[PDB]
Amino acid sequence: NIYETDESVSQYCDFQYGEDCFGVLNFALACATKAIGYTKETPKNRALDLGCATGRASFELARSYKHVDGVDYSQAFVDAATELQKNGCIGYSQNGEGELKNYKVIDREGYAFRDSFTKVEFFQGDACNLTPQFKEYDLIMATNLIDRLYEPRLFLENIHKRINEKGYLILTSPYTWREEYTAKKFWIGGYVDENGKEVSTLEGLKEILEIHFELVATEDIPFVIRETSRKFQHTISQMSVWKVI
Amino acid sequence: IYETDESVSQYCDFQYGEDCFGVLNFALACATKAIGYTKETPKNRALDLGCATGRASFELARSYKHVDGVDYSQAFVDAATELQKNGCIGYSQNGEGELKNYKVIDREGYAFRDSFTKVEFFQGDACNLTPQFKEYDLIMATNLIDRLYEPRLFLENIHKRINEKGYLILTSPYTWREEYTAKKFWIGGYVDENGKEVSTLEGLKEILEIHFELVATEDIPFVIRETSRKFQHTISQMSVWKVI
Ligand SMILES: C[S@@+](CC[C@H](N)C(=O)[O-])C[C@H]1O[C@@H](n2cnc3c(N)ncnc32)[C@H](O)[C@@H]1O
Ligand SMILES: C[S@@+](CC[C@H](N)C(=O)[O-])C[C@H]1O[C@@H](n2cnc3c(N)ncnc32)[C@H](O)[C@@H]1O
Repeated sequence: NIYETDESVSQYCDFQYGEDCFGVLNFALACATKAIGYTKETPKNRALDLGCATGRASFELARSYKHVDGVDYSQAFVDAATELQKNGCIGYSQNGEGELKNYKVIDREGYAFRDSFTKVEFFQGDACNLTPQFKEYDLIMATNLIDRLYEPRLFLENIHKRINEKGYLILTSPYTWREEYTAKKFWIGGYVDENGKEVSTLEGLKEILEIHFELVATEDIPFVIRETSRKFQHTISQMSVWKVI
Repeated sequence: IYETDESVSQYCDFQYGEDCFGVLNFALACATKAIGYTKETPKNRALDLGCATGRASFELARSYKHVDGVDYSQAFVDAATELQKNGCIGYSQNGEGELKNYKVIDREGYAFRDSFTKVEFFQGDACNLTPQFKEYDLIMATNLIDRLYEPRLFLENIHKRINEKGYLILTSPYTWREEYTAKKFWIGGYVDENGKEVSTLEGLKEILEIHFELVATEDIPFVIRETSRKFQHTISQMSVWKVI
């Protein structure tokens, strides 16, 4: 699992807690902020940050929610988030030219979320088969998760059972389906079906989710993730907001 | 309708498609900067080494009497030659997943249409250039050195192909990787045996200052599309070298 490697841990520490690039705002804060707004009429007792990686969006959701669970399949990601939460700091290696690295520190006390980090709990877990304790959520937010899932339907077709009535499921994805993560037969979109029609992922999401959800809003949210000091990925993820029916 | 493949299509889109995120076309920017740095040189012969689908060759032909564009990839060379000859090529832009958007490049849609007959495209290797590729007032090799297995083989001899007072202009984001370059051949981006970090610009000075003077450096951004929603946004460093 690439998500268990230290380079991957360092990459997501930088993306989630490092400095903004090319004028693009921090992605985890943008998503959590937009998610809180979309759910402003809800009780805001329990939220789930699914695929939380190094946990930045869990901390941000906890500024508004009474309890936040951060879940990720990578134990390495979970350890890093927990270490920052409990020790108050974590270090990471920022990439430079070639193999060169720059040591950086993330200080929990340098961020506004320092007022709410005890309302978070991080767990290792599988989004496609969550254990029963992860239930009764007002909000379930899964940013850039579905196109990394071995079988996205296992999560999507069942997630409504974990959300309270009038609760929300908020997804984002750039829809970068790849066989290294998901067999083509399981791509939600980005394929030509057996009748020569082009299936968009949002269409495939409507088909799965409109059984139990109403689609409330979509919006494009850019993000930049560093690869080296000179090479970056600059991506436009699509957020979709679903209200339990 | 000449049709290009995915690798060629990516460079077709990158070199001839629309500007992404407000970033100026990379090939035009590099050629324009090269022209600016060489304004007191003769303007007879320019080599665009690693020219891919040839946009910078066309752009350099607006100022030089003759421009050679050379690339290792025959497929890249044929795309450029086709756009030069027939005036149009088609390519497959990537969208979501496997979905593709077909696009057409029209030679007459660009200002370099006034100079395209002054370019010749060839297949060739920067580390083993044929002897006819000589007597250049300018050799421009953008984003090439960190794609070479042994870049020093190209760099230590290249002054032989450049006229007196001529220029060597390089760009690179210095993304040294063992899949392209043997670690022992990395010009920078590594820790030497004494624990000191070697910068690629310094490695370049060590190789090139035998026969060149470093005149200028400048950061140039570019955006290359990978899908409809995913793009690589990179800052390449241009270095400008005048032959002694
Ligand atoms: C592209 S990253 C997105 C991370 C974070 N949500 C963000 O937006 O930056 C995908 C994340 O999903 C996690 N993940 C992948 N498959 C998973 C699964 N089956 N269950 C839970 N998390 C998973 C990965 O470990 C990784 O942290
Ligand atoms: C990263 S692309 C840069 C292309 C273009 N100059 C630009 O700036 O976008 C590297 C290019 O160099 C070419 N190339 C790779 N190895 C080469 C070699 N040994 N000799 C000549 N061209 C080579 C590749 O085919 C490709 O077109």
